Amino acid sequence: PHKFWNTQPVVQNDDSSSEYSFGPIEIEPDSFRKEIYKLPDGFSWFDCNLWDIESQDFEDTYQLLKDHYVEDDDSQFRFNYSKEFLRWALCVPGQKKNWLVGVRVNETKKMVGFISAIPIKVRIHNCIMNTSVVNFLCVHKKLRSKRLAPVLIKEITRRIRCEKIFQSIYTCGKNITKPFTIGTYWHRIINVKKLLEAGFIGIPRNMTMSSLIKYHRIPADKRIEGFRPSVDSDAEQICKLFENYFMKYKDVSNETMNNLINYDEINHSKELGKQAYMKLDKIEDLQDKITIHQCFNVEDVKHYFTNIDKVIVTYVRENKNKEITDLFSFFIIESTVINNERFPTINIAYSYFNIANTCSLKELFNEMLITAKNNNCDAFNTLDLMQNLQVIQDSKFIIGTGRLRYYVFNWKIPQISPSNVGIILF
Ligand SMILES: CCCCCCCCCCCCCC(=O)SCCNC(=O)CCNC(=O)[C@H](O)C(C)(C)COP(=O)(O)OP(=O)(O)OC[C@H]1O[C@@H](n2cnc3c(N)ncnc32)[C@H](O)[C@@H]1OP(=O)(O)O
Ligand SMILES: CCN(c1ccccc1)S(=O)(=O)c1ccc(Cl)c(C(=O)Nc2ccccc2N2CCCC2=O)c1
Ligand SMILES: [Cl-]
Ligand SMILES: [Cl-]
Repeated sequence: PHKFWNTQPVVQNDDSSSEYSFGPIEIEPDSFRKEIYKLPDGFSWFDCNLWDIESQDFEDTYQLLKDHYVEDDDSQFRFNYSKEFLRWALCVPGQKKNWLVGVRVNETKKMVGFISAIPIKVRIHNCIMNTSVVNFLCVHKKLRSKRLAPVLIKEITRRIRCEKIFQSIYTCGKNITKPFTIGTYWHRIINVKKLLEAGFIGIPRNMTMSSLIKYHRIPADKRIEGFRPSVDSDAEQICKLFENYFMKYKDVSNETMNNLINYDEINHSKELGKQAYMKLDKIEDLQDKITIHQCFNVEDVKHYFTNIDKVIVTYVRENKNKEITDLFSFFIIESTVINNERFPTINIAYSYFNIANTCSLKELFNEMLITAKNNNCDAFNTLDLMQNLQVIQDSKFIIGTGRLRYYVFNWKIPQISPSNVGIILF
């Protein structure tokens, strides 16, 4: 039974009612608490200085997450985010310094808690809005099960609402409240023997070692030409590429797409904010379209769809008129292999956003797989979001352990298919 989430504007696991399928759960621009939340005696809030990669805050945050962030259910693996990755994932265009939130023990000066928000722009059906993503929530193992996490959630909620933002998106490896979709990870295994020794994959009973190796082998015999690393001067062309992609796969009419409700212009008023409520005739109306996605301006594109060693890879294809026609991208995270002396870490690539116009999506993903292999990744991960089932189906991808639950704070989204979701979190 919930003692915190029962009190919050989210869809509850037992709730189903309103005649509107989409729109804000509440419109409360004036009534939210603005006084900072108290921590237990001996603890203090701090704004975490990730603006200097050499700072002590950055070292403490890196160590905190290294030893206390997300593990798989069997506690065999734990993410080991690099400082360069954290800098890229959190020091994003428009970021606020007070949205990087730490908890420090006064007596020891040790950082024992972290929570972060980043600003993003999204479309949800017939509305657009500036919103937030909450990520990297983390409490030190010795402080778990003491109801500290709700204090962190309430505090970042306060700091986001002070910027006039009243919704947030987050994902979780667990069922908390009712998720609006569930994402399933799939693996393309690159280094079979290493990942078998690390316990990331098993070998089945009626299969020889050489059969498992051959099963997962990458043929680099079929290649397609013209892909190159993106550079900053590609940002206008990439921006238009994403615009055209989201127009192609939108779940609303051409008329609505050109008259999207801008929630930021009405969220100050209970009366006007009601304009964001929308009924859905039938769920099948959404089939195979995107219902919710991130939106990128040129500054965003320059930040995210770049190339940073061991962090993010983005390649683009050009036509002879130097139009950019295709894009693949993936980010990279190292994970600790807990208590493994032989292979103490593994390197996993994660599909980010991909746009195939002049080749098939399998062909695009094949060039990306080869590129991930060339970036010393041990496996390539893809969710079944967007159109990624076209590459998972009838392929060598194998299912991952765990499920990603997608959540929206203070908005109503009907339960939808992951193919209707274009939100990738770090
Ligand atoms: C407008 C703006 C809104 C902004 C806010 C939007 C919401 C953002 C929400 C956060 C987005 C996170 C996105 C990411 O970063 S997902 C990754 C989260 N981090 C980890 O899994 C790392 C390892 N685990 C830990 O560090 C701790 O176990 C954490 C800190 C997760 C919980 O610490 P602890 O184990 O010591 O528990 P507690 O006794 O203090 O508190 C128990 C309460 O906390 C609820 N709980 C537990 N885990 C989660 C969770 N992952 N999301 C939301 N709620 C969670 C739980 O249901 C229960 O409440 P209720 O069931 O009684 O009701
Ligand atoms: C052994 C397999 N893996 C693993 C699991 C836990 C820790 C370290 C590695 S895995 O293949 O990476 C994998 C597969 C399925 C799931 Cl559901 C997850 C997972 O927990 N996600 C997740 C959960 C909460 C917060 C962030 C993430 N994250 C961060 C990055 C992207 C993302 O989803 C990971
Ligand atoms: Cl308080
Ligand atoms: Cl609580």
